[PDB]
Amino acid sequence: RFHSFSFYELKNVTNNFDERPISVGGNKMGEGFGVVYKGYVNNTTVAVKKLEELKQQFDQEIKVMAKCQHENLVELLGFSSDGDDLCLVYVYMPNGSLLDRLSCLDGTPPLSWHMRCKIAQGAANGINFLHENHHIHRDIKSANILLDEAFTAKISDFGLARASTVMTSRIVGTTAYMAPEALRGEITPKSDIYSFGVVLLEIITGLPAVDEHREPQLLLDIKEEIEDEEKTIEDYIDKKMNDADSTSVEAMYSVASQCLHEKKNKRPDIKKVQQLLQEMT
Ligand SMILES: CNC(=O)c1cnc(Nc2ccc3ncsc3c2)cc1N[C@H](CO)Cc1ccccc1
Repeated sequence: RFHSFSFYELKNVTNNFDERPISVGGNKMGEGFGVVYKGYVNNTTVAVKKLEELKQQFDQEIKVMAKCQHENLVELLGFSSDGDDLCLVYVYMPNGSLLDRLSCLDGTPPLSWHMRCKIAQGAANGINFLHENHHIHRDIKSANILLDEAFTAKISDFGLARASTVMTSRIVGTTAYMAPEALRGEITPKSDIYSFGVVLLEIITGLPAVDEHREPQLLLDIKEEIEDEEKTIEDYIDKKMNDADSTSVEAMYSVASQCLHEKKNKRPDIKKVQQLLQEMT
């Protein structure tokens, strides 16, 4: 299903894996462990990720991507087996990550509430496809929600994904986004819902999940500040938008709040998350 790319072709298309940043006219876009490069395969802009348990994540990415094709999931175009390093070739996402756009990285305009709602719905549609096809992402975060030309949400990074409550040694994921049970080693699609709840807070507030120079350092702690009636979600709403109405903001917050139940069985399933997000608009 995928194009097997030659290592010489990938070296050629990335200007010999030019490590200089894009900003400076280089090909390095980021750093997923390995470096992500901008490439041109004929007239097509691509993203080339040049990478023991790394070969496991490489195989898992191809395996999951072969089985999963959806409007709200990134597309793997091919890979490279021959040559010095393992490479993964993806479709270029012109608007990068939701994290980058929420942070207005490189002077991009803030996302409107209207775009944020479409992104929240799209990401939820992508998680629903994964859960319907018995996959647990395990690393749902704003950096893993990529954005195309129409700002369509595309879930990325399937290297840590697991088939679907089992427990494991070797706990993986991003702490600021992880459910309590996932931090304990449990493998459940219910952990993906918790991480999506944190993403919804990042969407409402424009705040990153973790900031060492902030009080509270962790975004999920704002839920407790709001719950303990110290503050309201209105005091946290991203100020970089002109179209956020109180009713739809509270509706998104109620969905995030439900996602963020510390008790995995009290959290809604992705299908309930989709329904509540569609009712919101
Ligand atoms: C302005 N546009 C971009 O910067 C951009 C364009 N296409 C991308 N494609 C793509 C699609 C699936 C995928 N799966 C794994 S890496 C990967 C890449 C990613 C992009 N940004 C991303 C986020 O900043 C770079 C990136 C940096 C560090 C780690 C991983 C990715």
